[PDB]
Amino acid sequence: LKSKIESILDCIKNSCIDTLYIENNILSEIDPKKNVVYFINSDLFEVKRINDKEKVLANIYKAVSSEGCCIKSIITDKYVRKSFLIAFGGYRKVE
RNA sequence: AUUGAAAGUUCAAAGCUUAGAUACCCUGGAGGGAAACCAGACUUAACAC
Repeated sequence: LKSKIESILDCIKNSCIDTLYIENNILSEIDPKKNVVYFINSDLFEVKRINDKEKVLANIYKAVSSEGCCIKSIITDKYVRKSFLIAFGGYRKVE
């Protein structure tokens, strides 16, 4: 599956269509400090077999919660932890 | 120094009378209130350890 996903991802990246319509001068490069856009990174595509969907969904909280006992066991110092989630877990209410 | 001299074409007189800018005549024909748009984003805090 990871191979199939990298296949489709690469296909559109270089092999497929081309820069044909990106050469049109209607696009507009983003301002770096006033804009935020997202894009796919081919490297970050972990795949694991499930065997149980409900428990997986319930463990996502262990993954993404600052006090979840999976990121606690993968990251310490807690600060980067907050940082990590704040940079990768959407908005959070820090004050 | 004459086929001359003298002699007001003058007077009275309403461009008036009758007479409908009227008759017939569709603001109508054609024309998409549409086009675009995620009911979504995210967990945090406390103390115990």
